[PDB]
Amino acid sequence: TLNGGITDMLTELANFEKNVSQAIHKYNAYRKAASVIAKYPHKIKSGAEAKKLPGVGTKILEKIDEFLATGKLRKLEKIRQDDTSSSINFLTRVSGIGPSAARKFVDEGIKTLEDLRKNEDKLNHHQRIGLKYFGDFEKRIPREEMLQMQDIVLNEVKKVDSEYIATVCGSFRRGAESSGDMDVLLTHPSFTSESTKQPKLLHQVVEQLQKVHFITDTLSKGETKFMGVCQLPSKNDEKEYPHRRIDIRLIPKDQYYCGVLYFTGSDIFNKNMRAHALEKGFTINEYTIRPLGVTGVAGEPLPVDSEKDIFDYIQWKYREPKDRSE
DNA sequence: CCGACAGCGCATCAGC
DNA sequence: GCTGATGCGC
DNA sequence: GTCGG
Ligand SMILES: Cc1cn([C@H]2C[C@H](O)[C@@H](COP(=O)(O)OP(=O)(O)[C@@](F)(Cl)P(=O)(O)O)O2)c(=O)[nH]c1=O
Ligand SMILES: [Mg+2]
Ligand code: NA
Ligand code: NA
Ligand code: NA
Repeated sequence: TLNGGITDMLTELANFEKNVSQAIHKYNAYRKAASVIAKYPHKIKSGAEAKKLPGVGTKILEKIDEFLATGKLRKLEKIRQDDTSSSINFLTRVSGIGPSAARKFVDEGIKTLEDLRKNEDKLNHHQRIGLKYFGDFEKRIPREEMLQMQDIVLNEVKKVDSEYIATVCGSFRRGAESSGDMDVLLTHPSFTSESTKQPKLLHQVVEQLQKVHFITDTLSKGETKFMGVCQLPSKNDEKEYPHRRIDIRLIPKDQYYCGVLYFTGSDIFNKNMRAHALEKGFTINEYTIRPLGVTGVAGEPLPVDSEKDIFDYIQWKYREPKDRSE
């Protein structure tokens, strides 16, 4: 974090535009600028120097000049004093409350943690569980706990059916020393792009993890994506571990490499890589890479035998997961 | 100048 | 109930 | 908010 003050400023601007202004493109522009500045290997000395990077334009360069000269940004100092903006920003920190619900609650006089606590009947199920674990979901997960969680998930999945493969993705797979949640990619030979020979493939795993009291709550659940809450077991007289977010994604087994590329991220890396694919005339999702015809219509899926094959198609040198943390 | 900005699963609601 | 739009979060 | 054409 040679440039942590600047990237913090840009992230706070991004959050303002997303949560308060509901200007999703300004939000993505600011996160793109923070990302490229975060990886720039020199302490930025001027907005001019920063404007040389792709994604920093005239407006952000001027903000950086103000921040360098004074250590702050008047625009943000004013946002911080504004009650409505501060209230809306805070409410979106609850899982399942986004910009729209945050403004609806604030318009109703529901502005603080206790207001939510006293109006639990105005929350949907996701939001209710988000509020329940508000503190826990602020806490990062040390990699050592991620390794215990992996061992549980892998062993419990193996007990349901030895032909499942579970892969922990997200920031853990990129080598991070701490993660915000646990992302699990799941495959089974019964579920391919050709057929689903077995029902309840995801449910079976979730059920086993609930049985052993690892999964404690559900945020949403369908046939291929589970989002919920889990907890490591603690020892006698030991304080309990925080509850943790867990996402499980069941992907057709023959589409594993597109799925593991997607679920490894980062999100910004995925955005960069998918944008580059579009420029090269391909489209990449978590299932396939397909060519784009002269009309923009996605073609037929291309053969994929490794993560590197996806990079080769779009003429990118291969990047290890540890180098995808944008 | 200005069109595009990655891609999608699940929850919820509205219109029928 | 279906279908399509919107919210939210990977 | 930024950028390619
Ligand atoms: C949020 C998001 C995620 N993804 C992919 C890429 C992420 O790496 C993967 C997991 O989503 P997370 O939000 O858990 O991201 P993460 O990289 O694991 C993380 F670093 Cl933000 P954390 O460790 O906090 O979960 O889903 C996207 O493609 N687009 C997205 O908008
Ligand atoms: Mg994650
Ligand atoms: Na630039
Ligand atoms: Na939220
Ligand atoms: Na996640």
